Amino acid sequence: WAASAEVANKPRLVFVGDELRYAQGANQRDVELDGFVNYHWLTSPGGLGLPKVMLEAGINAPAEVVGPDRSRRALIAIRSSPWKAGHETNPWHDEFDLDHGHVRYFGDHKPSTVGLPGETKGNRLLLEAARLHAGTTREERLLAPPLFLFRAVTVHRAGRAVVKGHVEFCGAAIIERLEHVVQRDPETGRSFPNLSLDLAVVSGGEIDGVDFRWIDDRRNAALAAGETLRHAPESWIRWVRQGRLAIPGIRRRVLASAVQSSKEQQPASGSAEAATLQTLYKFYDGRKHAFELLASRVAAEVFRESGARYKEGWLSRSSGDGGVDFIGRIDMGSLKASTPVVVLGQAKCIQPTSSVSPEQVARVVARLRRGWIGVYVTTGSFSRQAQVEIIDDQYPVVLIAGGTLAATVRRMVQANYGGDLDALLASTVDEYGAAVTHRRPEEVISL
Amino acid sequence: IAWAASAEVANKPRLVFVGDELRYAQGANQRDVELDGFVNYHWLTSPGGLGLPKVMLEAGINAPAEVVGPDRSRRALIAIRSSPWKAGHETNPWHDEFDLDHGHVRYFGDHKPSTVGLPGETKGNRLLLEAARLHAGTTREERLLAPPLFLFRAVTVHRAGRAVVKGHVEFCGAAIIERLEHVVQRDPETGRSFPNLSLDLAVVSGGEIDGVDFRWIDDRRNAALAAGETLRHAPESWIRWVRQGRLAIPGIRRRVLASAVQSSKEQQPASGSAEAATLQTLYKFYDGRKHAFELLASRVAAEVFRESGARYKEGWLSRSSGDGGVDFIGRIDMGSLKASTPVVVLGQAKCIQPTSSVSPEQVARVVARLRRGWIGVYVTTGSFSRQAQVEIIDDQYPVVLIAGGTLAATVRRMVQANYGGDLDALLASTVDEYGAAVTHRRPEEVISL
Amino acid sequence: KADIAWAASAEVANKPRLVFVGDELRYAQGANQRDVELDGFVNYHWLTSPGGLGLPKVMLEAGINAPAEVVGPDRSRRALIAIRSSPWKAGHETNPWHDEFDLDHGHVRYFGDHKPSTVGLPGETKGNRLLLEAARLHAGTTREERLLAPPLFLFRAVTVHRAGRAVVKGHVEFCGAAIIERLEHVVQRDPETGRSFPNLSLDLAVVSGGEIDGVDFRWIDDRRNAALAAGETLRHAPESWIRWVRQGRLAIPGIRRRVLASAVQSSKEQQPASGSAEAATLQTLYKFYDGRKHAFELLASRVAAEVFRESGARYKEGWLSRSSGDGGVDFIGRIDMGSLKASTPVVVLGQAKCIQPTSSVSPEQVARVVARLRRGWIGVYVTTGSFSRQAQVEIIDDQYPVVLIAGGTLAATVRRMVQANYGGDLDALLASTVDEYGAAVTHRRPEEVISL
Amino acid sequence: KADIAWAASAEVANKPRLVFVGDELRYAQGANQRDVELDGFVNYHWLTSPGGLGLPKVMLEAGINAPAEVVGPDRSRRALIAIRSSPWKAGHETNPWHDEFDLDHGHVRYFGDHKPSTVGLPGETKGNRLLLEAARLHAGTTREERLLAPPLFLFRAVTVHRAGRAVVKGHVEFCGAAIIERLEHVVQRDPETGRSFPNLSLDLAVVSGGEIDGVDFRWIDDRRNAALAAGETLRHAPESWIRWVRQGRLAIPGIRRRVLASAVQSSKEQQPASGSAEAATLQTLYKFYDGRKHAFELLASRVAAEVFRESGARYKEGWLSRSSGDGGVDFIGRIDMGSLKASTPVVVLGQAKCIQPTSSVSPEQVARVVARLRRGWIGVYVTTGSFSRQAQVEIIDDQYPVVLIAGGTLAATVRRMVQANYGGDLDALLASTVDEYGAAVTHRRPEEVISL
Ligand SMILES: [Mg+2]
Ligand SMILES: [Mg+2]
Ligand SMILES: [Mg+2]
Repeated sequence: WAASAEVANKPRLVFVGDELRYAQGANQRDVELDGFVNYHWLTSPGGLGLPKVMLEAGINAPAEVVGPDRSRRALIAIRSSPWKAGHETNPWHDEFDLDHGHVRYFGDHKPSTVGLPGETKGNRLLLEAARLHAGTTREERLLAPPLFLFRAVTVHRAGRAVVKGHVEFCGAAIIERLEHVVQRDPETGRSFPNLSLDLAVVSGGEIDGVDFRWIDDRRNAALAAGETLRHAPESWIRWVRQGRLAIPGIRRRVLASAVQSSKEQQPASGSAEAATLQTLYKFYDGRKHAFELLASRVAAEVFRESGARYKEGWLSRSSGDGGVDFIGRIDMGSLKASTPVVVLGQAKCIQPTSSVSPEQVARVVARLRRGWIGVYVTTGSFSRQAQVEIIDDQYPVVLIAGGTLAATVRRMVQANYGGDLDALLASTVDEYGAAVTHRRPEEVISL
Repeated sequence: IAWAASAEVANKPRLVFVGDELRYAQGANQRDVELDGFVNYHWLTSPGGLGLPKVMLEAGINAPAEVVGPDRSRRALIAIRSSPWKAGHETNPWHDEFDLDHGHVRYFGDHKPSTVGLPGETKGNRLLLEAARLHAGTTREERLLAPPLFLFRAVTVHRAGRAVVKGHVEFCGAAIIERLEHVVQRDPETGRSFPNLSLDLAVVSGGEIDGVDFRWIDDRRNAALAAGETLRHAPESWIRWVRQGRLAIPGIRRRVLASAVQSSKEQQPASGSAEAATLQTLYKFYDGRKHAFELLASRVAAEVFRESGARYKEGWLSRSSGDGGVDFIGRIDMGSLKASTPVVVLGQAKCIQPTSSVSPEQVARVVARLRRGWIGVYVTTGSFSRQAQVEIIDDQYPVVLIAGGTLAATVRRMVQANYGGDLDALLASTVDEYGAAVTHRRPEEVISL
Repeated sequence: KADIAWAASAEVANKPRLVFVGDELRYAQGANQRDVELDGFVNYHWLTSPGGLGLPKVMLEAGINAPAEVVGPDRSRRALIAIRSSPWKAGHETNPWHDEFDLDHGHVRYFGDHKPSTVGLPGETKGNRLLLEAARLHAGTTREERLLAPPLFLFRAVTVHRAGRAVVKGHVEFCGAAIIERLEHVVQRDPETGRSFPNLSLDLAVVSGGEIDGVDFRWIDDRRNAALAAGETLRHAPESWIRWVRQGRLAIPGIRRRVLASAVQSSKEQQPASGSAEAATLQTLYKFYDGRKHAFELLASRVAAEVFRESGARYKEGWLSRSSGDGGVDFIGRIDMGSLKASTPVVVLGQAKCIQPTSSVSPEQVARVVARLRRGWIGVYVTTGSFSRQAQVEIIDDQYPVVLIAGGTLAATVRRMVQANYGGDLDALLASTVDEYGAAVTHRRPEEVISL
Repeated sequence: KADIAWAASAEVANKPRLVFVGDELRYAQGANQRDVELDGFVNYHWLTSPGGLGLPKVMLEAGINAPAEVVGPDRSRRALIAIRSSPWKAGHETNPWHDEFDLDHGHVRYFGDHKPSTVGLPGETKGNRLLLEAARLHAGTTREERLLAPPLFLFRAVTVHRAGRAVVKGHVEFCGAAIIERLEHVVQRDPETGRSFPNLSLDLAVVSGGEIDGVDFRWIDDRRNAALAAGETLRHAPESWIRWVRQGRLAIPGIRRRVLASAVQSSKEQQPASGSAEAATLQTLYKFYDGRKHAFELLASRVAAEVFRESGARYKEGWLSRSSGDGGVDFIGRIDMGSLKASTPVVVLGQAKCIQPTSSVSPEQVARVVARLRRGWIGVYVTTGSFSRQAQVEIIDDQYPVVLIAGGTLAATVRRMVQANYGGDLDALLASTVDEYGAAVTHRRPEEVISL
């Protein structure tokens, strides 16, 4: 009573990546075990008076919960074992892509299995669940058991014994596709049928975790299915209510690096850098090529500020647009211990309140050979989709928006001038800017 | 001065190197040496002290009159001038292809869509057939009578900082016609198909000088000289071709690397030096400690990339046991702070004998792992073979080479600064601190490490 | 009489008469074999069978033609097969199985003479029987068998110009000599009568002429010469054909006719003809998928699959990226490059954009798909409109491995698919795409297409 | 006898009678149709035609079989086509044009029953007629036509083992139900009598069974029942087949059978059989090219050309990189993929290396060729030996776009080329490579192959 109420009042958030302590026996009451969060306490507090949620290799599920009106499966605890990363090669291996909220899972049908798929407990559970996850009604999706994902992880807290003794939470998942597959046992050369699952890992919403009180609610026989969504992710509830169509929006999405919006890419509102940026925009609006020269100078300064040895090559054109405007070179490495890196640059003078589309960046990325990097210089900013495209696809492109451009221009004004700011602008417009070289980019290595 | 001037011309070599920008003007003098900050073409090809007509260089195929020697009649030379060039920006399937580093030039003839008949109904293509008939000679006499093809290209130059598109050419060498074929082209403005000639040309090597003496032309234009007496000022490669034939071509063609190649001596520590004994101790130690040397290589490479002031980020080791293509993984932050772009680095370690070298294959094993925006680093106690470096320079591989010398030097620096003592500690540190990492991580993942 | 005919024959035999690819010849079924020129153009019957040779005419009726078999000293042989194709019709064809001429790359797709009313298996018809009998020798297992193989002289009824006017009928254009590179079974449908029927589809390789862009008709004179053995008929033959006779199928990948032309197509070229059926088809496709993005993505995946299989490439159906929203890649597929025992999987990244047929696709838009490509990956861009000149230029220059499918190609492909699968009902295909695009969506990585 | 037959037939049609791909069946032509098991295996005649139906046997004579045409209430239809592939060579086949099985990717290459003693065009013989008449329906232009299409049930004679007892004959292996994906003309040579003859070549797509890796044989029972229309026989058919009946050609690239297995082949799987003719061929090739590097390079270019053209892909002959010395790339080729209107070329980088057949190729050697590959380029590696396990797993894990040609594939390919072009004379090909390797060399960049 008081213990179960104590349980129902304390959130048990488990985040994606948390290394849980899984062990034979142990205690459902101890919150932490062997320096790690105890799995058995996390899934079954013990104050509920409920059996443990077993997490064996493959598919797991506790006994069915007989509610007052209807019965249901509480959850499905799936544990994946292999952590190959190139060590073990197999097309039937579980494929985890949690950053895009997608997991390719495989059934528990074995080469030595006598029955037809899936008469195995795991695949039977997976079929039962899949029938509910594909439900076209809210009532069928309400009964649909979530797929809690776990994997064998490696972790050395004291700097030793990282292997084994751990499991890692990988999120809650919806079955979006079930397929029958055929596999061949590489040991015996035997072809056996199996099941395979497309899993969509839902978003945690505000946080990247899941409250395991949801499981407690689903294991509560006094509660109907409709009253078990209090602590469930808003994404999951949205799937229960809207269905498959709600999946593309509720799917988990993780980016490696941070994305900066327009305000972060632009200098402050009433700053001198803002006025400077506006003067630059008013100057190079009708002057494209001089702005490309200025862009070459700016990019040069940017790469030289990072400590990299930069070499300005040439400007590609004096007319007719093009995807590449200027060429540079970066000798990455120590003195007499370096390698040449061809740098492809692109200048785009646009209104500081306007933005650069991902295809415009891709026009620069597409040129990049192996050992080449890109650089984009603009008076405006870059769209969110451009940054997402660059980060998620790992495009080797350095971004130089209105803020960095303004700062570099001001600094260069302070560098060489007579007390004015039109020194750099005049240096860009007149003289040098007319010269162009009709040579291949890679040839920048030779100069 | 019918002899004295010609003698003064005959005793002065005119070395023209590949890449030399020459001044070509209409109605240019043959006496003026330097013109408008560049060498005058007409004086170069015809000094004027000879009293001979100048060798014209119009856009396309050019050739002076036949030189009737004492026994045989011969064509002195065929001056070729490639027509278009502008960064390319020259999109058309019949464009001349210049690959001077490998001594190869694909040249297209001057047959026009309005030209009636077949190639070579034009003078130039006729000269091409006439020449190629001798360039494919089976005898020494035929190859002796064969006229050299001097190649020139329209080039945009910069005298005193101002760009000049026209009025200048660029010497590309003397080539041998190694192939002639017939092609069919379609003119965009005409839409009609017309036949044409196609030449695969092999630009000969000028030796270490990489140039030719234009007195050779003077000898070939000399009617008093037989064909056998005109090879004094010719490059040894061409003479080798005339004497040997087709079998000489693959060895006498021009071969120029984009950058220099370090010898094994250059990559290895000097004899009797401290870093020599240091490298010896390193090899002696890591001969049985592979993973430890992998860790050491990671640290060394990290220090190397750190030395330039560049932003480097160490990662992890691939395998603590077994064999593979990559050993360690790092990252290089390219660009300003908090706005840079991550560059994944793949590092390979290989502790071999300091005298032994690393083959192009095992380097390519690391090169073939590099995606776009990724670079590599190879650390060894030995050197990198000449051919490996050749394939790194020529094929444009993004790989930092750290041989025995760089390894020894960087190691001594490391032990001087970080460990403040002898190498021993550091060595122990390469076994105790790490060297063991049975990790399960993807190379790209380091971007968010 | 005897001396006259003999000296005339010897005169014809000793004088070369070169016909070049694209030569406009006057064809009259009643024309004689004496005049070297007729109605301002070269007389066909003189060029193929001069009067001084004393031989019957080489008739060039509609379709497949062949003179009576010549009994040589060594053995009997078929001199040649003369093919007259029509109309091609400047992109205004209504039959999806019309002859496809690509003389710039030395390939011609030619369909047999099997008709909807033909009873029995192909080739019961004359033409197909000749094509099979020729196919036996164009794939001869020895040089001796290939010596007997009758050259396929291609001709097509074209419109010429005389005195500033246009003459539509009465002239044929020479398209070179061809080798039967492939001969396969096909099923066609008559769009007017609604009948379906088997037929033979042939991949023909137009041989390079060598020193000239054409052939000497004395080759045929020798092949038609009963006094000459088959091995004695190669004295006026192209070097490429001699090389093929010697080597066989090994020579074919290197003896095809090649014309160096601009690979940049105008907007008009990428689009179908003005009043063509493919134009109306394209208009229907644009008006339908104007508000149906992902259905057009599915259609584009199927069309891409068809286009790839058309080149013999073994394409594997992958999936669609999403059922809502937008992105760089719209669909994923896979091609197995190589053979059955030896092959490597190349991942196909697809992109579909339904814009106005008159509108154009920018270089940025194609670069967005190209940038996603890794080594071992290829791309494909399907659109109802055209690709801009700058886009194509940047593709050619920087060597972008992307297959372009514009309005004309899309319309033709879709028409072929519909005629060959749904009884010529476009609505079946369109409704299929509308109803099945959601279930064609997975959130898998492109690489995972290898596991299919 | 009516009530008994009704009850029997009903009892048969009530029970699902399944057969999976790989299942071994005892075939005795003189056996009965009542016993479920025969000599320790499932009785073929019971599975294909149970006695409860009172229907005749579906005989499986060597080659192409088919029962009598079923006259339904709607139309007349062929029940099925039962195909028996006889030779059990494991590589030791003496016939270059033997049936190829790639069941892991649902692809089977099958050859017709045209013989040297056969007089007439393909297919005057019964089997080829059945295949042509079937292909007419497999490429049916409507769902109604595809409804009538008889499924090709594949059977392969495989030596079985029963607890220590290997039996060579009397057993067939079910290899699935196939759709005729392609049917073309082929010319073959008989290595025993030395006679050449035309024949039919078939590319077959083995469909996925879906829920089961096989078929329910009640499907055929319904296809044999005259009381049923063609649209009433899909109740027990595989879902992939129903999808093909609906969609047609569009369904093919997405219904093929797929077995998830390791592509890593051992040295035995890469090498020909021990007593094979391919082994002798490979030994001859090794003993010949042990000191002839560049001739082997030319041979490898030709072999790669042959491999890339099997599917029908447009492979262009390029050139050899060197006449002397050694380099990373030995030859260059080109593959124009898909479009055919605005064709995209794919640069092929080739590497040849003649080593001992018992030796293998290291991952470094492969990566030396792979490193040279740009975007939209593919590699090909030809060797007399094999490829090491580490090389294979390194190609797989990193997705290297390189086609591997080991000793087995090389020997088979060369043998087929020789039999199909040089009258079975290997020396003609070898000496051709010796004579022509020097002139096949240019010094052009690989990219220049685009201008070919
Ligand atoms: Mg190593
Ligand atoms: Mg799209
Ligand atoms: Mg080799």
